[PDB]
Amino acid sequence: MITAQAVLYTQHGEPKDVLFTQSFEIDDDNLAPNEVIVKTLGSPVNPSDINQIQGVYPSKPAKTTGFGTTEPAAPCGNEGLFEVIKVGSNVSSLEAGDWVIPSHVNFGTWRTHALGNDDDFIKLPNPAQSKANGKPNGLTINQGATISVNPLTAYLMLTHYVKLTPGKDWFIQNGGTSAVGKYASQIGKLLNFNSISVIRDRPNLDEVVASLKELGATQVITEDQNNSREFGPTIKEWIKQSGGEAKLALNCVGGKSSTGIARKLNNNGLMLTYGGMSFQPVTIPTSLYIFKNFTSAGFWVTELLKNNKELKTSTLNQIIAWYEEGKLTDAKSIETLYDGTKPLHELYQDGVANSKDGKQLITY
Amino acid sequence: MITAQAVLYTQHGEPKDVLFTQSFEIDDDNLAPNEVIVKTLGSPVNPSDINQIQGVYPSKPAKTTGFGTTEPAAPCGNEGLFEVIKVGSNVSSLEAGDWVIPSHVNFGTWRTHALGNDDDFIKLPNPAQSKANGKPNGLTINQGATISVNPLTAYLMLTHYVKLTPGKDWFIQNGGTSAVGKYASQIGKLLNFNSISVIRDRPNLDEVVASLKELGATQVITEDQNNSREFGPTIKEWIKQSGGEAKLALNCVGGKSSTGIARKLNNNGLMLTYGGMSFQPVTIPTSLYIFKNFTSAGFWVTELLKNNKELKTSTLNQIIAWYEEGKLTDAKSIETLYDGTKPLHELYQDGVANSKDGKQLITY
Repeated sequence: MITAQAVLYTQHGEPKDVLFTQSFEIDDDNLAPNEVIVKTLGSPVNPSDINQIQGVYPSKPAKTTGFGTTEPAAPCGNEGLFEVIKVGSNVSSLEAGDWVIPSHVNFGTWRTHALGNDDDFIKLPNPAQSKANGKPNGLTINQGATISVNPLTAYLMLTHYVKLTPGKDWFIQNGGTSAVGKYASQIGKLLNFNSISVIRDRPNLDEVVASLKELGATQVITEDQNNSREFGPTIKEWIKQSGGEAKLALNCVGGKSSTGIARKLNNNGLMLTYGGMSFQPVTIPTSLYIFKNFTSAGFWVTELLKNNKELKTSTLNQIIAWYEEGKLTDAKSIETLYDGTKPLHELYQDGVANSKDGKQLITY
Repeated sequence: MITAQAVLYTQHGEPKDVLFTQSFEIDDDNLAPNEVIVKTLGSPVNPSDINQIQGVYPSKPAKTTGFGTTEPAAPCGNEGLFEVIKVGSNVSSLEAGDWVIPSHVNFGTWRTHALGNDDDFIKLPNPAQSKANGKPNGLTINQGATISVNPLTAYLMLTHYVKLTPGKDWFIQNGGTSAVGKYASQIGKLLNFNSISVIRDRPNLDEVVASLKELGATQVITEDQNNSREFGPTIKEWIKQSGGEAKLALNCVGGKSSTGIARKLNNNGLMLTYGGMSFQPVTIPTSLYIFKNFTSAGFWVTELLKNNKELKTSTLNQIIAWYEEGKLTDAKSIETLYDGTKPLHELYQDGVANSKDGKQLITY
C-alpha cells in the first residue's frame, strides 16, 4: 500500500481560500490487469489550473469521494510528469521506471501518486533511455512536466493552419516572452520561418531582445512600436526584403496589441487567438476584414487534439526529438520540492501567488 | 455623333471639392464590330462610390485621358442601369432597347452615355421582355440600377459560406434596417432561414419591428436588448424551440454591437463583417474564439465576384427573377432627374450630401 497526498477543494474559489491536502491510499498489491501506478515527478501551475479551481474554466475534473475525503472534492492540475512504479498483469506498453504524462485533461496532477489504466498515459523517454540510445540529451523533469501543452500549442499554430514558405514568409506574435512565444520563436528558427515578436517594454529591454533573437525571433519590437503607424514602412520593408509575406498572427493579448499585429499581415492573413489578457477583447479594424481578406479564428490545443491522437502523437514526437537533440529549450521554472515538511497544497498556493516571478513547478 | 457628359475628378478628395463634368463625343456611326453604345437610365450614390472618389477605397477606375481631358481623370460610380442604343456588326448578345448593367466594377456610371464592348455589360430583362415572358412584374429602373451591390451582398453572405438548415437554423445581423439588412431578411424568408435582426431603438419601434417581420425577420430586438444578457434568456429559448442553431452573424456595425451578436451564436459560429460604423473596430471576446470555435471573417462583394463570373451570373439571375416574381422589394430611392439645366456632377454632389435622407438615385 502506498500513502499518497493530493491537493483538493470542495468548493470553487481562489486557490488561497479553498485548497487543502488530503492523504489517500493506493493498493499496489491489488492492481487490475490493465492498471498502472505512477509517482509524480513534477507538475506546474498553469493559468487554466487556477481557472478550474476558481470555477471559471469550461472543462473541470468531476468531484468525488475517491480520495476518501469527508465531502465531495475535486483534484487540481492538468499537466505533469509521472514515473511508472508498477503495472498490472496485462500491461505491456509501460514498465516500471518509464516516464509518462496524462493522455487526457482533468487528470489531477497536483498530487504525489496516481492509479490509472495504461491508456490514461502517454510515454516519454526517460533520461536513462535517451542516454542509452545514444542521444546527446535526455529530457529534464521540467521539460517532461511541461511538454503537453505549450510546445505543442506553438508547433501546431505554426504548422497546422497556413503553410509558411521557408526563408521567406513571416508570422507575427504578441506575448513574445511567454512560454508559447519562446517556443514559437525556436520552432520558427528550426523550420526557417521569419518572425516578428511583439513584447511589452521593460527595464531590461535590450537583454530580452537579444535573448529572443537568440531563440529565433527575426525581429523584436515593443508594444509602443506595434502601436506606431509611422513604423509601418519599416515592417513592410523587412517583409519585402525576404520576398515573402506576413501570413499568420498569433494573439494572446487582445486589445490594441491584437489590432497592431493584425495590421501588419499581408492580404489573406490569418490570426489565431490562443490566450487573452484579462478582459481585453480581440479588436480588429473593419477595413482589414473587408479589404485585406483577413480572418480571425481561435486555437485551443485541447479541442484540436481531442479526436486526433495521430496529430498529437506526431507533434509530441517532434518536440521530444528536438529536446533529445538539444535543439529546443524550455524557460526555467522556479522549482519547489515537496519533502513533507510543508503541506503540499501550500506549495501550490505559494506557486499560484508567485506566478509573476516565473513558471512554478512543484517537484517530488 | 453623340455628345455625352461624364462626372470626373483629376485628384482624389471629397466629392464636393473634386468633381466636375466633362462633355465628350461618341461616334455612333463608327462602331467596331463588338462595340455597343448605351445611354444611362439611372445610377445610385453608394458609400463605396464616395470612398472611391475620396481615395480610401482600394478598387478604383484608372485615371485616363479617355474623356478628352487635359490631365488624366477618373470616372465615378460603380453600378447603374443603361439602355442599349446601338450595337456593332458582330454583336449578337445585345440589341437596341435592351437593359444592361456593367459586367465589372470601375466602369464609371455617373454619366449620360458610354461606349464599350458587348462583354462590358450584363443583360437584364426590360419590362417589355418580362411581360412577354409571362412574369407578373418587370423590374423598375431603381431595381435594375441598384441590383449589383446590395442584393448580391445579402444573398452571397447567406448562401456562400455556411450552410444553414432550412426551417431550423438561424443567422443574426445588426444594421437590421439597412438596405442590405432588409434584403437579408427577405432572402432569409425565401430560403426558410430563421433570423434575428438587431436594430437601433427608435420612436416608431413597433411599426419598424412589424415591417421587418413582414419582410422576413423572425425576431427583431434592439441594440439595448442585444447588450442585456438579462434579455439573453429570451434569445436562447427562441433557438432552442426551433430545433436549430445560430450559425452565422452578419456585422456592419462593429464595436459593442458586433460583440453582442457574436455572443448569440452557437459553437462553431461564423461572423462576416461587410461594413462598419466609423472607427469602431470589430470587437470579439477572447473566449468565443478559444472555447466556442468562433471565426470572424470579412465580406466584400467586389473582391468575391472578381474572377467569378458564374457565381455573379447565377446570383444576379436569382435576384432578377425574384423581382419579376414579386418576391423581393427594394427600399425606395430619392430620384433626381438630369435634364441638362444643372451640371451633372452637381446632382451627384447633392446626392452625396443628402445620402442620410435615403438612397439617392440620379435618373435620366
